[PDB]
Amino acid sequence: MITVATAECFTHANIGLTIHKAAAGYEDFEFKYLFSEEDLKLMKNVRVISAMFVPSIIGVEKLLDIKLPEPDFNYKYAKAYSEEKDLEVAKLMAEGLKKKLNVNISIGSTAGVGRGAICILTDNNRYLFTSDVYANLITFENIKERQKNGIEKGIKRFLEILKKEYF
Amino acid sequence: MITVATAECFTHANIGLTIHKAAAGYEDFEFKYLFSEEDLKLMKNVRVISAMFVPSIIGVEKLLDIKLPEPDFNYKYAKAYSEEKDLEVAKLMAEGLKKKLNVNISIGSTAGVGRGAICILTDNNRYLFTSDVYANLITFENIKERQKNGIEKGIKRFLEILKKEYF
Repeated sequence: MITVATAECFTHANIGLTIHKAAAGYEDFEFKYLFSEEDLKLMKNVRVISAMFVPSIIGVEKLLDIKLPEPDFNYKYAKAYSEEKDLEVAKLMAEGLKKKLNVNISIGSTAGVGRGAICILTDNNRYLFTSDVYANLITFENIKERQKNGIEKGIKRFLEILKKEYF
Repeated sequence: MITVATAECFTHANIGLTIHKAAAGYEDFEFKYLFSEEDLKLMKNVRVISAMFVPSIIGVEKLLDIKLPEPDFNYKYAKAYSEEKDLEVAKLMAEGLKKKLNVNISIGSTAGVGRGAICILTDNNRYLFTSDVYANLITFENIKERQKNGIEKGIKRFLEILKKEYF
């Protein structure tokens, strides 16, 4: 099977949970609209090993045996980075997760202040993009919209990548 | 902070995600209805370190450095146990988490065929309970009802335990 794992913060593990639901053939799920019927057939060849929500630096670091940069902001509930460090962390987590779990495709996501970042790392390439929504984890400005767009864009890109590289 | 981590399978990391959204003061989230305003004030003192959806044995094993029993059924997308091993695995994962991440409260959940199991392990005690719903991960029979019941029961027990032990 094509194995996937994720380490997600702003998208709340829903990239990986959607991939799982699609792969396991759930009849209805929140972001099913992103998958064509043919996509849903392709998805049955995918297995999710883990989808982790990892808001804390110490959690990411201990679970993946990596080191993250210091947060840019004081915030109790989650590591809070500017967009530059979110882009760096999404790559650090995707890379660490791929190594930890030996999966075909690893996904990292993080967003603090700004548009956040999603990294999709396959056996062949590393993709890294922001979301399309500027938001602020601390003030909650646009946070739900950023989470939604991050999950939609992460899934849309995952599907494109999966088809390009594996089908 | 009172730190929490979860390793969830049938509840799709939503016990730990609900704890996080309550703790971080989200004004709307799916299971917010389970919390009073006073419970939400207490929750501000909780931090989630990680909430992981870990359907794979090899996933769980590699992330938490534990060994899980062999599945009772063949199933491609997740480890599939009957009740006896679900109850063992919820406890093994809560114990593993608590060791790997050194949290105050760890929560394990798993359900294959049967009612599933949730373990809440605190600094002082271990709680282990089935959901109320018999379901089957492979056939999808009652899966969604069991998921929702497990989340609600998990969160309700977590709030009882948190109050009894920490407030």
